[PDB]
Amino acid sequence: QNDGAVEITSTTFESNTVAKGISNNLRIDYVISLPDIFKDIEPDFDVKDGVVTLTGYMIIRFVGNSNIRKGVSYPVSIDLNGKPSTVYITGEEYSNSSSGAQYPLMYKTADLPTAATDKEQGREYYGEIVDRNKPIKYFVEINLGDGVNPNTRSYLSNADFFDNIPKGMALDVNSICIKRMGYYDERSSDVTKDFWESNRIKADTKHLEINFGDIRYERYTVIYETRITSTESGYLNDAKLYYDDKELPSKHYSKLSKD
Repeated sequence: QNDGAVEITSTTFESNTVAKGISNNLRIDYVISLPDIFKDIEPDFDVKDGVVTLTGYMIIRFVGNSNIRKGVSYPVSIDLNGKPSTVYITGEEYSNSSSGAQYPLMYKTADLPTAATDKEQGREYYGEIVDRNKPIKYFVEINLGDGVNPNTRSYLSNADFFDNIPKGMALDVNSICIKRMGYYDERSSDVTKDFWESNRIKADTKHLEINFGDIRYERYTVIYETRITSTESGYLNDAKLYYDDKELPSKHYSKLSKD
């Protein structure tokens, strides 16, 4: 396949199988019709109902759809100055819920270095706050799964996050920042303005409450900042996700250094 300037040498997939929620890509070493089993298509550029107009190469990233069938091949055509050239990817299906719910549904971490403190049986880790006047940035990753396969995520009905901020700390309510990643989505997307505007965030200096509703295999991150108001021995931040008649805590202890 050669038009003149451009000689398409090869056309190869990352995996020659494709499945529901799984990252893949076409790679075209030198208009391209993708079928209805390819959601979330993205590398001039174009995406037009699964049709993509444009010694190097070109990677078109896609993700498999709900309507894939195990064993069935599906065409991707590659039309350059007429002369159309078709290759095939075979559908696959994994029983996703048959993987027993092992991945934690919430972590609460911080933008601090770690020190240890030896205890009667174990070391407690903690965030060392070196500078009392600079703020402490907490992150909270709700429904991560493994962090690459979105089928490792859950369905959480009536999800309602709730953090009591530690005594001697004060939440900057303006610092609150909710990122969202849908099942099919590629990157996080700042949905903070959407959540304030739809009456989901109730937050004073001592409290946080986000009402996510039905988390539908959706990874939410929650970044907020805090400031030291009063000296304490430590600062045990207590996050709590309430989902479908359950409660789940995450905890981040942090202490000031010797100064």
